[PDB]
Amino acid sequence: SAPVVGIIMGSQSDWETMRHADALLTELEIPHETLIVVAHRTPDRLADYARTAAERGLNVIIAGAGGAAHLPGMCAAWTRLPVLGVPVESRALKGMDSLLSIVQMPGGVPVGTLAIGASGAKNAALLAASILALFNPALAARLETWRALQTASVPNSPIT
Amino acid sequence: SAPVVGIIMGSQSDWETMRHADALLTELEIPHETLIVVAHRTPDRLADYARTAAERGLNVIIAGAGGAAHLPGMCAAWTRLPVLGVPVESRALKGMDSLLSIVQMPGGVPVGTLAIGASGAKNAALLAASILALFNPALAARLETWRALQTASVPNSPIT
Amino acid sequence: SAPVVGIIMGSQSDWETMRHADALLTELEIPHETLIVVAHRTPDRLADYARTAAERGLNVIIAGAGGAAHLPGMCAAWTRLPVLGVPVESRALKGMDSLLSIVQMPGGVPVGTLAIGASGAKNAALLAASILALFNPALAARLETWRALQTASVPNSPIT
Amino acid sequence: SAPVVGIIMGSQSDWETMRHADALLTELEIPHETLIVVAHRTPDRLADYARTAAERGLNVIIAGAGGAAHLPGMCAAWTRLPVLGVPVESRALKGMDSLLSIVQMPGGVPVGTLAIGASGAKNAALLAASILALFNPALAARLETWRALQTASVPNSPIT
Amino acid sequence: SAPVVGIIMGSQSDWETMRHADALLTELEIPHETLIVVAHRTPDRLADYARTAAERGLNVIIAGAGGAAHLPGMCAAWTRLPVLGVPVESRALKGMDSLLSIVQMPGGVPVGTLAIGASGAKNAALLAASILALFNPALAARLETWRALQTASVPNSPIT
Amino acid sequence: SAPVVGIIMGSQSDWETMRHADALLTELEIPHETLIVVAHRTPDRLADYARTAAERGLNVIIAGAGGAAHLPGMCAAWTRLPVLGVPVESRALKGMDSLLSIVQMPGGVPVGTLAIGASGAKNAALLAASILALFNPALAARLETWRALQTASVPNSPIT
Amino acid sequence: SAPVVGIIMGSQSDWETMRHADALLTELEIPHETLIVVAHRTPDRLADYARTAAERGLNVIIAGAGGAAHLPGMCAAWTRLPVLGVPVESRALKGMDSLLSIVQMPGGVPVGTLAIGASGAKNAALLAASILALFNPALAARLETWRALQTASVPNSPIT
Amino acid sequence: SAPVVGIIMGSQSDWETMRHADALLTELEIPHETLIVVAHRTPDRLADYARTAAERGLNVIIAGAGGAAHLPGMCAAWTRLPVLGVPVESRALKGMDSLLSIVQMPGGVPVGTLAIGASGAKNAALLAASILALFNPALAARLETWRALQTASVPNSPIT
Repeated sequence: SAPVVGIIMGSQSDWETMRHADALLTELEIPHETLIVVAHRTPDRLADYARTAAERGLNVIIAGAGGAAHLPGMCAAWTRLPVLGVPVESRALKGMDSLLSIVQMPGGVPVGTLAIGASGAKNAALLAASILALFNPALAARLETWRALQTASVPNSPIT
Repeated sequence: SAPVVGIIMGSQSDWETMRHADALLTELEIPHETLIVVAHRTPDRLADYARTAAERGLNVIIAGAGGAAHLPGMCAAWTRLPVLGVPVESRALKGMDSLLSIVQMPGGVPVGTLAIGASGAKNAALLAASILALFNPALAARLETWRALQTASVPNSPIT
Repeated sequence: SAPVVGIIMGSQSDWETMRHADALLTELEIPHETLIVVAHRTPDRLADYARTAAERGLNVIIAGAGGAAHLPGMCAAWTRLPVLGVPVESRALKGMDSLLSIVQMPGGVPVGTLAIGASGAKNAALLAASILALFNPALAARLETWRALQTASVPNSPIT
Repeated sequence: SAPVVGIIMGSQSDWETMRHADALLTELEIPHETLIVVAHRTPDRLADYARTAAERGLNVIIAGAGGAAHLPGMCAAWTRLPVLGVPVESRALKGMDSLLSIVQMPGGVPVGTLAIGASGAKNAALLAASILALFNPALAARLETWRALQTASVPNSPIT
Repeated sequence: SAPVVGIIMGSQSDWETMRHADALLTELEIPHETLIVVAHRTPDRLADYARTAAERGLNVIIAGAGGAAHLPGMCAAWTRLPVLGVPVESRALKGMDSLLSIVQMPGGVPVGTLAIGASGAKNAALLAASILALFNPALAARLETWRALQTASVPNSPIT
Repeated sequence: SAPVVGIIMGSQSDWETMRHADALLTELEIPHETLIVVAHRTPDRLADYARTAAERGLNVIIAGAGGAAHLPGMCAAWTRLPVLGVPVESRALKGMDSLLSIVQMPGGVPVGTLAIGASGAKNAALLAASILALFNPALAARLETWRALQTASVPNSPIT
Repeated sequence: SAPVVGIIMGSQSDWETMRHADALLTELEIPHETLIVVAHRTPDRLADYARTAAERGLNVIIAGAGGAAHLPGMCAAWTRLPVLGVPVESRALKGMDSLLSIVQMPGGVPVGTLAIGASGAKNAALLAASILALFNPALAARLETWRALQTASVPNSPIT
Repeated sequence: SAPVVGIIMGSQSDWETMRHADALLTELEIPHETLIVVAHRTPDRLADYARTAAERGLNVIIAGAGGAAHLPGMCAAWTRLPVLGVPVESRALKGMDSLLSIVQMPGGVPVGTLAIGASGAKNAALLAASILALFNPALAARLETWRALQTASVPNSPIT
């Protein structure tokens, strides 16, 4: 089935983080595509990917990158689709450079930013699902079930 | 008509920031409500607001707060709707506390976070618009126009 | 004997830190309970725990969490008991996100915050003990003995 | 009547911040004393103040200081009473130095730390009140009223 | 004569900073152009500007932006010319976001980064001059004079 | 052949980082020299190296250091050549001290600064190459080929 | 009489800060000289100043600078005298750049660093006085008096 | 021979860092003592140590501690001797809490602060030596020899 979410990332090394977004979309049965798009090495590829995303049937883009992380913001510059950004943890600055380079978008072009690292990747997929659930009743029911199960599955006390 | 976005904020002082979200939704003719909901001072108000949001017809919640900013995250805890978080600039730490307390959500409950301050409030409204545009064609066209005008209106050189 | 301190934490992974609070309360013979309460996954459980704490006979709540650490602050929103917060060390940001999301409570709802990590957990228990000692003479004597022994046990010079 | 909370601060300049603690204790009719005690300039005054606090009838000490802020921690070193620390906003580093030098106490000697600035001073007083309320029923009722009024007085919408 | 340095910036507000680069190039009689090019609002303008810079006779590009500052890096992505980046001071984070989003470029696409603010803009122009001086002897002599005057003009004592 | 780029560093421990600059210059067939120059232990050596660099035929200096990293800035004080600075990652502060001590040059004496660590060293060499390419056609062709190959070599999707 | 402390600073703007060192030395009747010496603009002046300081009869150098602050460290590189460093508050980063670039000296060449700003300038002068007092009995007595007056003059309560 | 420098530290775990100060003093034949003094556990021991240091013949105190590092500052409060502070690296915050709690002394009571960790400990000993060398000619000659050897021992190029 045709992808409705695009997961894009700046490097193979980003996959260790972005795979959590991929896994969650699959769990919720959301058709998606997963690609490498390098903002600084393939900027024309980025422009083409972002500007054709809507006509290709994508509804949400999840973009992950680290360091001077320009991929999510430049994607949002070229699409009117919602773009969600995942700061990938960097070696020296522990993803603080990733976080600030993604979340601090000047007014006019948004990127909905999630936590540094694997939690952020999981949550980008969940946020994408909650967006799609607004106009996809079957997915909305699956998501409600997922959230309810998460709540019900919490233990009462730690293993001491 | 009935609101489809809720803008909520933790204090009157936050309005100086969140008014930019309100103005943008109004510009795009997106029906919305603008309220004060305080995580720490009105926690039952918050629970009720978030848990009933979907049944009231809300599709997106935009939540702004500063300092130890818990309003967006606790809102997300009680709703399946997408929650967008605006870190309000705090006096001492300039919204770095706001930013980290909003963006660093554990996996399982997302908050799509925007920039510290007025830019973030404006972008939360634009991100909400891009979400709604996925299933509202008239709005999608108005958002296209908005983004086109933003792009086209940029001068070629500074006034010196 | 009935608990007079509640130790609550956001995850099993928090136990590695919060166990130091548990150990210290036991050492000083302070009856307590130890539970997992997840702010974002079980927000109604949190509300019920906090709002019934006083009537259940609890006098102090020690709450530990990491990342976007909302558990201590939201607990304090629902109880008039003193709430002590322990920032649990996070992977990327080394507990700085934990610290700011706990200590920077806006005026009106306090959380008495301790150091990041195991030291903070130990000190939360000690601070709880010093609070209870104000109206429990036997505990006050045990605590005085404990502090005096700590002082007397310091070596004069390092092992060189 | 005899003071049961001591508010101490490192300079006249700190009074701009610590006056918020003083005002809150007065509002709740908690007898207190408000003094200047300087860790670095009057260290013997500090030692004497802290070591005699309990025998003078003090139950809680609230201590505020900025920069390399040692006043709360050294106070805690000489008393078994709970010590609450208020990081005062410093000129250059905006109280981040104040915050880390107060909150990061080694295990064995706690300081319950509140937010940087006026919010922290107000919350230190409220935290002191919640501690005293555990064994003072009339005060507990006044604190209940205070918190109820704070909750109830929050408007539903901002003034625009 | 035809410009050999391009000064580009993300907004009219950035001109307050980038005017210092413009003034320095003018002082050294280096032909240049001064333009607004916005990474997020005019991304096609940016691509065209950078990709044609060399064929238009530009030798160095100086790019200034604030916040999630992507302009220098994306410029460097589309040109083989040296790109110098000026972090503009942002309101909340004082250009720390600007700095990290510019300097932390992944290996393969450089941006030579200067200090936050006016100093960085002036130094980007001086660095551009030092680059051009390598193959322009008249300019090299004017730059020698400029640096000599800067050194010689320093007073021996402050005015008190 | 005579060196046209000087790579200098503050310690043998810096070589682990600076070797990436050396490797890249060699790959692009740029003659260079590689030396240790310690700002604080051999300050006269530094002065002599920098002030004679131009007459010795050097065109660019790449300087790497960590901690209180003064080598690049003091080199630039004594030469009119472009100086590029590489912040070497430090143990405690992860190169943040290195970065700020290099990039924050006051106006009047520039250092073109690259990313913390190995990426910065690689990019300093690439930036040096792009500078030399402005007046060396054979190198300009080699660099264009290098950048084109880098772009062409990017995979389309991650190894999943 | 002949100066025994040198106060040096990187600009006229630094005088707003370093005047506090000058005032303190004057108060204690310590002969001193107050000069502008710029690490980056007058590096030969710096070398000459530091290398001849001891033979000129100087015993301590107090050096203040902001930003990438290299003046104290390079001074220490050329003298065996104790060098005390004052981080001047910078516009964007509030002297955090100043602080790290001064305090993080590699082993082998020390700079005794004081607080950011006016407090640091005053304390550098006091630290210089405490050094000189070790072998100057009249000064030691005046310093005793100074510290005694500082301690004694602290009021017991704030003016409200 | 009677000690003229006191090395004090807050814990046995600090010895791993402070041993570098001890080693350097011994190398330069400076008689010294090495002790554990815990600011928060043995505050009276601290007061007695500091206030009797001068009469005991100490000339310089080197104090190391981590976290909320109050030992150097409280030592300086009780002595007129120069106090040098070594920030010991902490687990979570990498010695940034140590650094700020030591260097940011308010005006009136100085601590000459060295780098975080082993470099700072070595440099505290060297700074102490340079202070003592002002009135001890034999030590001054040993120190000059030491600095000259350090300069002469620097290699010309890295091992490649």
